[PDB]
Amino acid sequence: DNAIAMEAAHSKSTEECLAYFGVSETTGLTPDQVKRHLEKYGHNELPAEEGKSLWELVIEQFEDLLVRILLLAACISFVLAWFEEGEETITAFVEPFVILLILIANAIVGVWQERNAENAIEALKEYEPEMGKVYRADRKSVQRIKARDIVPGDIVEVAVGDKVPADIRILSIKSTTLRVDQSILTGESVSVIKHTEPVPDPRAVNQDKKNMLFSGTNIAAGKALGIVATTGVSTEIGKIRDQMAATEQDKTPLQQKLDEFGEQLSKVISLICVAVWLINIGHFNDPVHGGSWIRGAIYYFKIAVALAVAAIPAGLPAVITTCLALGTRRMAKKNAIVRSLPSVETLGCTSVICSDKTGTLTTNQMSVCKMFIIDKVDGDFCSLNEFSITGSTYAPEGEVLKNDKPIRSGQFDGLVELATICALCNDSSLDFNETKGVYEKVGEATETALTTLVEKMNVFNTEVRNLSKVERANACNSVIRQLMKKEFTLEFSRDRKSMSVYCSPAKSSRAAVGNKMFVKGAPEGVIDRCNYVRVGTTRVPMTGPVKEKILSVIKEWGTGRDTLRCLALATRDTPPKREEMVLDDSSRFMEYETDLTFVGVVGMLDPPRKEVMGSIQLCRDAGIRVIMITGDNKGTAIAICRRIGIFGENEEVADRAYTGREFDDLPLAEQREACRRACCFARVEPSHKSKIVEYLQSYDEITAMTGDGVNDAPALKKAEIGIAMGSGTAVAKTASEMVLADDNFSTIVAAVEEGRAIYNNMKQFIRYLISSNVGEVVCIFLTAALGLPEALIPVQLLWVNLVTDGLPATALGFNPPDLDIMDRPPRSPKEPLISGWLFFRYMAIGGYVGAATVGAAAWWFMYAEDGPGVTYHQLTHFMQCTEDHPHFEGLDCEIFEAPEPMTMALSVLVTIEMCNALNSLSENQSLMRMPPWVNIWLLGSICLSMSLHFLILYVDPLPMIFKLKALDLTQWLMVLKISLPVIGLDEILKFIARNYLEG
Ligand SMILES: C/C=C(/C)C(=O)O[C@H]1C(C)=C2[C@H]([C@@H]1OC(=O)CCCCCCC)[C@@](C)(OC(C)=O)C[C@H](OC(=O)CCC)[C@@]1(O)[C@H]2OC(=O)[C@@]1(C)O
Ligand code: NA
Repeated sequence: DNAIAMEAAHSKSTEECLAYFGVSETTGLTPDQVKRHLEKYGHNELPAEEGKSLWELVIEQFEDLLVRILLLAACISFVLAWFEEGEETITAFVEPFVILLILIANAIVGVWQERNAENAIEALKEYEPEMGKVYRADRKSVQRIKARDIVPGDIVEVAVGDKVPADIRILSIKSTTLRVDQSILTGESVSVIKHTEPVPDPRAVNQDKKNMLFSGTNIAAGKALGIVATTGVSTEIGKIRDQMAATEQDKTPLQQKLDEFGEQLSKVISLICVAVWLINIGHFNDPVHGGSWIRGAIYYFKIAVALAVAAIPAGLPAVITTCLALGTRRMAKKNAIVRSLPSVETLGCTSVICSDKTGTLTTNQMSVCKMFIIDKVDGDFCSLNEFSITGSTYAPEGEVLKNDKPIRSGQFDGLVELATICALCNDSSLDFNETKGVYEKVGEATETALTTLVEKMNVFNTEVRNLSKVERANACNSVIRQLMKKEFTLEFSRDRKSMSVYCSPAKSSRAAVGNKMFVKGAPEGVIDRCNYVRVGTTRVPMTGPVKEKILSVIKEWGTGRDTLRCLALATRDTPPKREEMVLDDSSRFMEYETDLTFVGVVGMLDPPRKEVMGSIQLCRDAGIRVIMITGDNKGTAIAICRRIGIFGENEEVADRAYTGREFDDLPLAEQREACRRACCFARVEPSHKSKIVEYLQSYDEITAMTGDGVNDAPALKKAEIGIAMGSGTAVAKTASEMVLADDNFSTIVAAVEEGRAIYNNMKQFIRYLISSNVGEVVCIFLTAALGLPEALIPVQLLWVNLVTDGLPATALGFNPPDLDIMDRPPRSPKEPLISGWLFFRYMAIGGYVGAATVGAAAWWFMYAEDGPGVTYHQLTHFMQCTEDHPHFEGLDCEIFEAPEPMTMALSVLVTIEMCNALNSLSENQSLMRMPPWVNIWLLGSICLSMSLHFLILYVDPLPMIFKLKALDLTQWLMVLKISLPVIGLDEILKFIARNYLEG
């Protein structure tokens, strides 16, 4: 290793650290070393975010392909609105202003999101304090400077309440003990004890670096001196920041398809422009003299703008946002806080969920269920006294049972010592809450279950029914505390997996014989140090058959259908002398906890959630793999998976469950192979959550991942759906896409089902709005191919694509979900929205729509009483009316600009899209099977859309702008004559889809 700054500062001794930087602990760094170390390693801060300027942000709103076409069409419309002959400019610059206003309003929204968006990398800067206390050679006393000026090798001073400015190797602990709140890294807020002795492993995890102060953590209690190892992005919190900055998050499948849509849509538009130019090649055979090339050119640029406006679903991005935000409020009531709108689709395509066990799959409400001591040992004969405890709460309510029979715990000398261990070898307590009315825990959940246990046992038969409620919490515990005097506690450490307390009797003023040590820890580790076995009050040497009997029961309790976490309890009858014990060396604690005497074993249960059982079953029906990540041993982790439904009760899982150690010993090839079949990970290393995601993403799995600490932030950001707990850190939240407000696993599944039901409705109105843009383009191409006057103008099309079609599309987001949502495998991300026979249907609808609108306008020019007796051959040559009058003699040439034919065309387009919205209630189901009144919102929206159509037909300022006129009752019949059968057309195509394609 040859990167930068102090490498394995935790494995180096305090002398090797001071000699590395060449800095004295009493004086500190010289002002020359401050300049030198600041120039080499830089300042102690996370790098600033890229100040995306407002101008750069506005330009980003005009980088999409479709908004470029509208901008270009806005320019042509702006030019055409200038170079024109007339005096009516109240309806000239209207069209370009609307296109611009939509573009401006569109750019406004994009900025409104970026101003209100906050990345998780900037949330990490919440854990870096402003000031820091250092000792340098230019002064005597301690001086507080800005934390960004602290350099590696500095002699820093921290105390309780301070926030650790940098990664600090502890030199000297001035106070009695040092407790640090490393809650921002992991999830446990339990303060850990630090020391000054080196940790012999260079590649030890942060949990074992018991001589380090991590940048961002809080000093819980004490005061210490230390030397700065790393600063900036080299800290443990800074190494996480670099992993998050380097993580790239892809666009959602819908976003990738929309970007794909604009690509091909842009190609088709130009191709249509080519085709229109190819149809009117015959103008080359027309004489140069005669005709208006100035008027022939405006016509081609006029239909160009109309072609662009007819193609772009300008209302679609608003309906998606409306549908998403309304669905997000809906998920909020189901405890699913969705932080990113587009994630709702991604949540529906979820195929693999990786959830932590504790707090999510389980309730984190510990409770001691079973316990056993030694009944007697007579050579090879060996018997145990197994008991059972009732009450799943922390409340001291319940009794101890032996063979389903209530027993008095005070009648078993082994259970007396069992309770003494649990009450004294414990740093937690109880507290009866008067606001809530329940018994709450004070400390860890494991040690509190032991506190509840000694209250239920009551080995001394203390009068507890006479005491009050608040005094009932710590009744039997206090009785045991008055007996033995806790001298000191040997803290827990993962190396020996046990803790102990040194106790001396109360009445003992002039004595040195009588001390005891009470050890509590993991069964395998503690039993191996036991050379004796307590039986009631006596003691016998620990043999082989007896020791196997103990482990076998611990195996049955942890692997069986009980799924219990077992803790061995032992006592050191002859503890080492008080003076021969060094309390600063945590490496000699396992030494002090030797030559023990086995007492008994308690078995506690972390019960799974009452809804996890069936939620796992839905994922099986929905084709969603569930993976458990826990800290239980592999045997218990597998047993818990069998309990909640992940594993079958009797299926082979030798290749479907791995520990952190097992996973690392696998090569990268068998690692990626292990992730496609595993559903259980125990004792997971910190870097393994991201590795599991990458391997899952290599099989194109849409992966959800759970976390709550900054340690989980790189994995949350990398996963498609990062899922943070409402009780987690704010960094884990900002790094996640969804927050579980109740930390319940079942909320994940409920949000996936909701995410599926929203997209199925999203498919409809996406396919509905685009189907309208299809038929509109056909109408523009027909009126361009045939040489007809414009049937629809861009002003009208925008009203249709934003208002007239926007209300039904939004109502299509409220379509009732199917009954087999979670009975189908997850949707393929590559699955296109329109293809195959559905492609042909909208191909036929669009051809029909484009003909119906072009025909309705041409119908008024010809076969209408209100209209002229114009024929087909002159309607196509209408631009020659003003010049070649004898060829088209009859009426005014201004009649080819009448509003009546455009209104007929517009009213037809509106009526069809109202009918076509009903056809969008179901993809292939008929309206006879699924009636239109299935969606009341759709019917109401259609009523509103028509009422807004008559609005722009009568309210005098409006029909002048949109160039419309009120239709006669007869002309409205012709609208329905040509609009209504669009239902029969699509209904036939549905029948075909149901009887000759479903196989
Ligand atoms: C809106 C107007 C139409 C003309 C258009 O340009 O859309 C096309 C195109 C972009 C696709 C097509 C359209 O293609 C045509 O309709 C062929 C036009 C030829 C007519 C000339 C004959 C004289 C969609 C619209 O066709 C119809 C038939 O439904 C379907 C689908 O669209 C979707 O699934 C929507 C995805 C947001 C897309 O194939 C899509 O391209 C792919 O990327 C997808 C996946 O988008
Ligand atoms: Na993420």
